[PDB]
Amino acid sequence: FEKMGIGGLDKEFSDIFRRAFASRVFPPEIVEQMGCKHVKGILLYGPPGCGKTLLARQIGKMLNAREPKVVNGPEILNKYVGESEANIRKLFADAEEEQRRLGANSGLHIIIFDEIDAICKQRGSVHDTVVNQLLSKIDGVEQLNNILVIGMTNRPDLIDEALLRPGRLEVKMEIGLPDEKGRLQILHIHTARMRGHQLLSADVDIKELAVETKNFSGAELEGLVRAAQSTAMNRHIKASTKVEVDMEKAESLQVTRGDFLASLENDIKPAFGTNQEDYASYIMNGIIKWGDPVTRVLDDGELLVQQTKNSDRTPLVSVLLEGPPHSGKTALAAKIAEESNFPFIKICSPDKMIGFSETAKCQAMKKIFDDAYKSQLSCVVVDDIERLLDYVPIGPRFSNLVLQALLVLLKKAPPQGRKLLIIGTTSRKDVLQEMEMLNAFSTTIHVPNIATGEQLLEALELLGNFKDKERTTIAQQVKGKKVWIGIKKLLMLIEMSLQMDPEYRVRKFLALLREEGASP
Amino acid sequence: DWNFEKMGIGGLDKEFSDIFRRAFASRVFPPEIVEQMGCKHVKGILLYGPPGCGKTLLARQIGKMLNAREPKVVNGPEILNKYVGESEANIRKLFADAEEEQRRLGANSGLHIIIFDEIDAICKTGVHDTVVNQLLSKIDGVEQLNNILVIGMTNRPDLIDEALLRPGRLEVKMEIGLPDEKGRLQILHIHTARMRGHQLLSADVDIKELAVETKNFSGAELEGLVRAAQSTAMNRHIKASTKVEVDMEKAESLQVTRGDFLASLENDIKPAFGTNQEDYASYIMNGIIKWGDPVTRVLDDGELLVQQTKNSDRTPLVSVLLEGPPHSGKTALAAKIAEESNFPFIKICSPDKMIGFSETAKCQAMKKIFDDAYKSQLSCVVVDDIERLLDYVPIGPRFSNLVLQALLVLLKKAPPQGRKLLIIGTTSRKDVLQEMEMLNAFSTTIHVPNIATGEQLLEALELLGNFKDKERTTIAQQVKGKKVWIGIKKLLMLIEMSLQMDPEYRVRKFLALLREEGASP
Amino acid sequence: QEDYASYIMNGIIKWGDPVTRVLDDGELLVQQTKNSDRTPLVSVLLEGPPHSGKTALAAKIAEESNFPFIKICSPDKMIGFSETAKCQAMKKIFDDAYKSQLSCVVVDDIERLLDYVPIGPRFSN
Ligand SMILES: Nc1ncnc2c1ncn2[C@@H]1O[C@H](COP(=O)(O)OP(=O)(O)OP(=O)(O)O)[C@@H](O)[C@H]1O
Ligand SMILES: Nc1ncnc2c1ncn2[C@@H]1O[C@H](COP(=O)(O)OP(=O)(O)OP(=O)(O)O)[C@@H](O)[C@H]1O
Ligand SMILES: Nc1ncnc2c1ncn2[C@@H]1O[C@H](COP(=O)(O)OP(=O)(O)OP(=O)(O)O)[C@@H](O)[C@H]1O
Ligand SMILES: Nc1ncnc2c1ncn2[C@@H]1O[C@H](COP(=O)(O)OP(=O)(O)OP(=O)(O)O)[C@@H](O)[C@H]1O
Ligand SMILES: Nc1ncnc2c1ncn2[C@@H]1O[C@H](COP(=O)(O)OP(=O)(O)O)[C@@H](O)[C@H]1O
Repeated sequence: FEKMGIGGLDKEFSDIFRRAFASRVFPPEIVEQMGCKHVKGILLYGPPGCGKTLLARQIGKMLNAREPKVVNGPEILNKYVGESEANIRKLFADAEEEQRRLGANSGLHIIIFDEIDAICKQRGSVHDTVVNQLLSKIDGVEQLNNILVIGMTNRPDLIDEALLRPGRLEVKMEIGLPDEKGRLQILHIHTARMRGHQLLSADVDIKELAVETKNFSGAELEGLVRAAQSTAMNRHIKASTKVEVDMEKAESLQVTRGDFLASLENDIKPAFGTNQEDYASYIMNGIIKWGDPVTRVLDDGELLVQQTKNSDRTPLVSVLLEGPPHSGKTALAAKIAEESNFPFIKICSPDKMIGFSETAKCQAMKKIFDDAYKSQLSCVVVDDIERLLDYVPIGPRFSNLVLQALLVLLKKAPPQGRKLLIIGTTSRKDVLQEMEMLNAFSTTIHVPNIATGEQLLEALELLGNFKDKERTTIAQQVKGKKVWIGIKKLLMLIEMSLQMDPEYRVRKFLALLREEGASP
Repeated sequence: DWNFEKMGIGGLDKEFSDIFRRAFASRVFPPEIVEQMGCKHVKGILLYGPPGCGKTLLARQIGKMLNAREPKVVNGPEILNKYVGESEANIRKLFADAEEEQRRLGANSGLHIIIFDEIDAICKTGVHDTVVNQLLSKIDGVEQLNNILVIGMTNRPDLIDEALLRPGRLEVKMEIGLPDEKGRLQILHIHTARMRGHQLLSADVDIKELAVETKNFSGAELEGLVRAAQSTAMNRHIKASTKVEVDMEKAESLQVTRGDFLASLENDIKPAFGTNQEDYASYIMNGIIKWGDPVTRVLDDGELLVQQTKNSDRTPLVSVLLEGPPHSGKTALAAKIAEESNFPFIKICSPDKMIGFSETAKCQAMKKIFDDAYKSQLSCVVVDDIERLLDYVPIGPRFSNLVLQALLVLLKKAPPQGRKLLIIGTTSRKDVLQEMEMLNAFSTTIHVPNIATGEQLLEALELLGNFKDKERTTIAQQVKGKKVWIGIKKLLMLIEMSLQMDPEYRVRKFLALLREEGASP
Repeated sequence: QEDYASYIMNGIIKWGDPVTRVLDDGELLVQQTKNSDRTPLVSVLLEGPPHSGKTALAAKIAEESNFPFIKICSPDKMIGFSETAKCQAMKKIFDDAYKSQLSCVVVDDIERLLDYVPIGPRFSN
């Protein structure tokens, strides 16, 4: 990476050079005396968009190798019986034909294979013949000494065992997310062109931009720069169409300047970063304090967050919130997850799986947990543990496969020294206990309802929407009667009651409240 | 001109503004501005949309507008030839002028505009893929070009090959949306300017009335309607059709009467989609009669809840349930409430259209309906006979789980952004729904009562219209001093059945049938 | 070597006699299976109250056996599998122990493999 200039995988490339390229830098006479052979392939897996192609391009260029070739995943698979092995054989055919002309002078024809998962046969849950031909061409009755295979993937656990035996693809490597220095380096390579012509502004602080970004991948920063320049062009056009003063201010306005900040929070939506639209959808009207239970729940959540942050013996921590229906459990869980300031946070709600079968839901949950396993910190929030299972009181009836997928994923530990936090939300804890799911968790929390008349009056006053005389009359009417109302139901009832003529407003609200239940 | 209406087309103005912003903005600035830092010159445009929505005219008018050479237009897959290599030679022949201009005039080269009619035909086995690769190499190969513009038009956007959709080859994609009411007004105005010029049109035709009546029409459909009305008007002159032809030339005086247009549109053209009719007269038939107080209360409650969902802020989702005993007239009331709502998007999902579909098909259809409702700004959807939507049988009991789960999840999914919604459901087995734990999802419920008192029965019978004072008095002699329990639909069926006897036995048969149907809860 | 390190985390604590008794029984079983000739196949079942450390003891015994072939068949590697896939995987894992002079296969969490659930009951036949 000294010659490449691009930074981010210097240690990885040094290690890979040691692993394989050590044989390419040595007295050739001792190399001949070696009597050994060279490798036949390698593998590279990691998060998407981490520049797994630039690595191959630069490494191939470094050793003065022939032109590379790129093959995508869904480039071979076809429904026809005999139209899959054709491309696999064709790719090796060109190397085979030229082997005769040189024989011993043949140079390495470095190539790139992308998304090996497409042809791999490991879908136990793509045919089972393409990989046989691939392995045979890689090695068979005849051995080819002028080939090399470089692969790419994001699901390393789905590759077949036969494709990693010592005869072929006997090495592996991983590509990880960069840190602040990596983001600084990336921002120094996708923006130097603007600096060359003095388009950038001195006010743009690269360190501030790097600090603001948390888990941006390689493509995210380039996209942010592109959007920032687009916004600068839009501002320039707005100024031009607004008023004409100089006719040379266009060049000065072409400067990106401080639009990077706006582009950060408006033009880029990282997949591994925090999401604001989920908060907007779930915590809609905002948290309004009306009692001590909210404070108790928040304190417990903060304590659990601290415990998971500062633990070494227990990398896995799981909590569970429960309460009566319409008590507002989702919002509190969303708030707790948000206020953790973790890098990775996702919500696996069931509203995104309308009409799916059991297998699709299992795959979705597995994918979400696999993504969570990557970052150095994670906080997954399972929304409804009673709608994923498809539970109906009649019967009873439910799905066993999802139950198992959940029961096994609440005890697995991350790899090496990574962390994780699993939050849950339910309303029928009794059936969960009946199903033996109540012991897999580590702690339980409660969320009570508005139960006291004074609490209801205080909550209504905080919400306002009623005048002094009306509120006093309401307080007079409630007296010592029983109160068992829900927050969501409370808001809905208030809104419905406030929809008629001003003369009859308290009357209808009181009638609806009384008609409702008054006991657990 | 930038009016976008000086041409012979209209309806899509915002898209015209967007294409003007994104296409010709760079060219307007002098070359000094471009040379300062350069720009991504665009040489790719694709157009699509509902079939026959005026896509072809946009390309022609855009080509005529720009001050450049005449664009080349190819009518579909005319490139293919019997021999080998002819297709590649033909496709190469198109770019010769561009290469010559790039070589000679360099940067200061006149723009080249290329029209591809039915690009989907050629781009989507050896010949076809070779031609596709040749096009891909020519458009973006070793030597770049910046004096070419290629525009393709299709009606199947999902068939265009992925390799051709990458940036740098097809950068601007346009969808031709349905014309609005103002677009329809403009279409009608420009489709009859000739007659007004010669003032041969009858004053009985109100263009605004046609615009209001017409809904979900393409421009070609409007033109066909106009021509069908023209033919209907012309028929009035010709007289002989079975014998040798003879025409009433002397009559002349050609006029376009409203009756001709109405008759033509009645049985000549019908829109492919957007036909929300034939159900507002099918589900609600025989009208709504005021046989007692309850109907007024139900209608008032429906109107109040509709108003609530109209102008609320923190309640973007409202649901109602109309329960009651069978044959009580539930579907008719729901249809009437929906009609009186008067919303942009309305649709009724009923099982009559899913006779034989399995669980997955029902789930997919419901999801499609609800997504369509999601799209528009605000809408009200209704569902009828839930117990039939999820096949239910008392024995066992037996039912389906996929449909129940899909329905349960879809009554609490907030609509995108600030849009609104309204859901109304119907059923007659409230107990089962409550036991399934679905009644807690619905927000409020209403009751639809039966005909209980004899006075109500007499009022309904008089309002419907039948029997007479003497027969009515005889009926009241026995029915007034008692209690009754019957539904309106059953009452209509019984009246119709008993009306088929002899004059002196109708009343006795009706009373016997009423005694047969007598019961109570 | 990674399996033993992963399944055993905080080592073994000698907090009583039962640990020694269990380890002695395991050693006796290992000796019997290595020496005898009329009983080439042996089996043993470990059970107890939940959260008592059974898998750890099984792994420790297996590592102390000093056999040439050792393997562990856990369920967490089979998330989302169907019944046929599980049967094929288990058969493959077992069929690799017939091609060596000695073997020791550990099957753990049987109740999870069979897909048990108190309601019903339900499981894979
Ligand atoms: N102090 C509060 N605690 C909880 N929720 C509150 C509070 N103040 C306001 N809310 C509102 O409560 C709503 C959260 O309830 P939510 O819609 O998530 O119900 P829920 O508990 O998931 O119920 P169910 O799953 O039965 O529908 C949010 O709209 C939030 O605005
Ligand atoms: N939205 C519209 N506004 C105005 N006129 C329209 C519209 N849609 C269609 N038309 C009319 O349609 C007629 C021709 O339509 P169109 O351009 O689709 O024809 P075409 O070339 O046969 O189409 P296609 O390529 O889809 O087969 C023109 O008279 C045009 O006035
Ligand atoms: N005020 C009214 N309300 C309802 N129906 C009325 C009224 N006046 C007359 N009718 C007649 O009663 C009919 C009721 O039939 P409808 O199919 O709507 O009942 P329904 O309860 O849906 O039947 P089912 O539930 O068994 O399908 C109306 O279609 C109409 O013919
Ligand atoms: N003497 C011991 N016997 C057993 N486990 C011990 C002993 N000393 C320490 N441990 C700890 O026991 C833990 C292993 O117990 P583990 O939770 O796997 O038990 P289990 O019975 O297999 O559980 P599960 O029922 O959840 O499958 C390891 O962390 C190890 O540190
Ligand atoms: N470590 C890195 N340093 C500089 N640029 C990077 C890096 N990783 C990714 N990029 C940028 O991301 C863009 C696309 O990366 P790509 O090769 O698609 O990643 P992947 O191999 O994961 O698909 C490239 O143009 C490259 O400039």
